[PDB]
Amino acid sequence: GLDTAPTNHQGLLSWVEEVAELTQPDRVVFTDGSEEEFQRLCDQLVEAGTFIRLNPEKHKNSYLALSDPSDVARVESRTYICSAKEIDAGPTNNWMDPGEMRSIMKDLYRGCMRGRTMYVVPFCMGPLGAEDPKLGVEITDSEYVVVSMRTMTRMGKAALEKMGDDGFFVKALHSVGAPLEPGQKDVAWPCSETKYITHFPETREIWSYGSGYGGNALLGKKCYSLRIASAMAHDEGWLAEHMLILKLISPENKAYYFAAAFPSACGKTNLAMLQPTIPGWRAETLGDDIAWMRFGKDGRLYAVNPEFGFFGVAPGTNWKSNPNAMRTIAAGNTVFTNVALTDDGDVWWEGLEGDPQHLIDWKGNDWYFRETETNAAHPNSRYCTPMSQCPILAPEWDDPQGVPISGILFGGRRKTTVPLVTEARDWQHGVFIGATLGSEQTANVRRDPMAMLPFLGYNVGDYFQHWINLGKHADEAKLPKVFFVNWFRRGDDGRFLWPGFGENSRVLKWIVDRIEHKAGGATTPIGTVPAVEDLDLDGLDVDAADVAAALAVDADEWRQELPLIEEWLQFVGEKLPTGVKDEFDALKERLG
Ligand SMILES: Nc1nc2c(ncn2[C@@H]2O[C@H](COP(=O)(O)OP(=O)(O)O)[C@@H](O)[C@H]2O)c(=O)[nH]1
Ligand SMILES: [Mg+2]
Repeated sequence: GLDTAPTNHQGLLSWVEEVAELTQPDRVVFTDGSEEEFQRLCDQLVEAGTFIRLNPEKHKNSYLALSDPSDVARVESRTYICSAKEIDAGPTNNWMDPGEMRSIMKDLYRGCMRGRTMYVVPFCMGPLGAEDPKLGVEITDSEYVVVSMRTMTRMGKAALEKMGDDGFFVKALHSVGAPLEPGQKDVAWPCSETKYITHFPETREIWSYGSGYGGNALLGKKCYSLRIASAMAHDEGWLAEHMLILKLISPENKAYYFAAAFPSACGKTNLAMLQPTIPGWRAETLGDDIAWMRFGKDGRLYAVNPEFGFFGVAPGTNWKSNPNAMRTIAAGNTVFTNVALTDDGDVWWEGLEGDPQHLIDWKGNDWYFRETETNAAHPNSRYCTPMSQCPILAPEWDDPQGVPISGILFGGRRKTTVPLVTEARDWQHGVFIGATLGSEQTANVRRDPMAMLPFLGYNVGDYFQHWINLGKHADEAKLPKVFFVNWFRRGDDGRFLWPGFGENSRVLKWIVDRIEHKAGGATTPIGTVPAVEDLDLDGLDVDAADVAAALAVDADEWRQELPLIEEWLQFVGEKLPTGVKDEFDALKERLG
């Protein structure tokens, strides 16, 4: 194909050929990450009809893209961990023999890139200055993928450079699975009814076929950053996690970094862009999705965000509820996927301010206030925006040695039973709280271990073991304290006991105070939990009885919880570590 490519990495140069020969594109193109390229690609995408260019008074350099109603997220059921032995995928994952899967996908790939450009998209996960940065190359026939990868990863010339002549990298292959015939006119959003998102842990490879959407197609965002990364983590001494990285800044003038793993729809994005409500506190973000954490030479755990932009859910995002998010998209350079077009070339979505009377919806049809029965924006529609535009981005965001983590937080939605905040008794108890994370639920109480249920690249039980092991072998003075929060406990009339949002900084305050040995906490069966007295309520219009209710550890309710933990633990099967059963036994012993 077109190989006058700017590299002497033979291994790469082979692989590109081998793939081209199988997929039969018209040309191969290597992407460089330049502004100049970005515009070409956006122009080609606007000509194709995939992108609409937004009215540029209102938004610098921003676009709207509408997908086929058939690839719109997801497809965890078409997502596979193809390790050699089935046990090393484990019961949270979909497995298939690797040889059987190669057969299926080599068939699928044969001639799939036909009447289309094959982009070779190199990229770096993590800051770029690192000694041994974690790099990858995504081949894809989708331009939308190229553009989106430019914001979400450090893409192009720089990463290609970091690879040398023989530097290792993750081989990541994508196709939309819609080959053209030589006459044929394309569609705005090519995809297929057949979809596979396949992860090969031992060879550190991702094969994606069939979808052009999100985490099925932008291969760094979950395929690399959690699935392959976690497997790397296992083998190499670190942790790849579904965590926001928050930097909380006290009245003067200390920085505390937190890592928090909530499942999606439970509040990562809010907590990561928290505006504290107590005078003198600031907050800055390093990330709101993925945290890579390693132990420092002395002797702490350091976090880095492997990504380079935000890929947020649009619906419900607004100036009241997330103005930091909003200022970030205002700076433009943004691609909106499946939101609505306003009468004057702007974008809108349910929850945004205004009440436009007419819209063109995400299917391209006319939409009307108090009339059309469907949402104007797709309810999982997205924005894709550079991290560097975020006004509260912490200055250490591009810093390869990371930030020391003081606390690690786990949580989800629980209407009952789980208090607003609980501190772990120790590392091994910490892992068990993570390991047992429950959220209601569905797609009524789902277990979603460290908010990683759909993202583990290997067996859950071994993943827990890995967590225990990194703790056993470290100075417990220097480990992060672990906490378990719940913003969502409800009273008898069904209102929230806790107001949450901004005011969650009160809970973070207690966590800091606890680190600076200056707040109290009762020992309870599930861990240490503050009395209302122990929390800074000054300035808050809320009933102290509500707050104590949020804080209750009720022996009866937790007795009801133990069989659900147990089922879940049985479901984890033969790799369930002793530590976790020990902690389960302990929790049971203290509840009687
Ligand atoms: N009651 C309550 N709801 C919250 C809180 N934080 C987030 N939410 C709700 O959870 C949903 C969005 O959380 P988001 O930050 O988008 O979660 P993410 O999907 O985990 O990033 C919205 O419906 C929010 O209003 C909170 O502290 N209290
Ligand atoms: Mg949930």
